[PDB]
Amino acid sequence: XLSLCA
Repeated sequence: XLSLCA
């Protein structure tokens, strides 16, 4: 996500 979906 915002962190992994980087």
